[PDB]
Amino acid sequence: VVSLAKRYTGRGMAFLDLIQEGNLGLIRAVEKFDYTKGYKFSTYATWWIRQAITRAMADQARTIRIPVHMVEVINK
DNA sequence: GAGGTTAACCGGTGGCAGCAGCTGACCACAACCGATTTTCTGACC
Repeated sequence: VVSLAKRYTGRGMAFLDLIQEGNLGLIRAVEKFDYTKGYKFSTYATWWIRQAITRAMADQARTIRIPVHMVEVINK
């Protein structure tokens, strides 16, 4: 999750917030994982980690909070 | 060589403002009348 989180430098927060959001995503994925998938755990959890990091970046991006749909159209 | 993955796109919810129709509060006014009260006039003769 450190190697996954390293691709989000310079976007609002420092690295540590991304690291801890990746830990949160790891907790959510390891709750939401099944052993009869026959899937690699990291390849499973990458979507969850990236989702958590991106939504926390959306939440804590700016001084004034902006809703995620306007964040999306700002990105667009 | 599609397997697995991936940003974005594409259904599918609950929140909210409108909003037109429905009260009743509340005023506009409008006369309108009602005691009061002067006070002038009006016959008694």
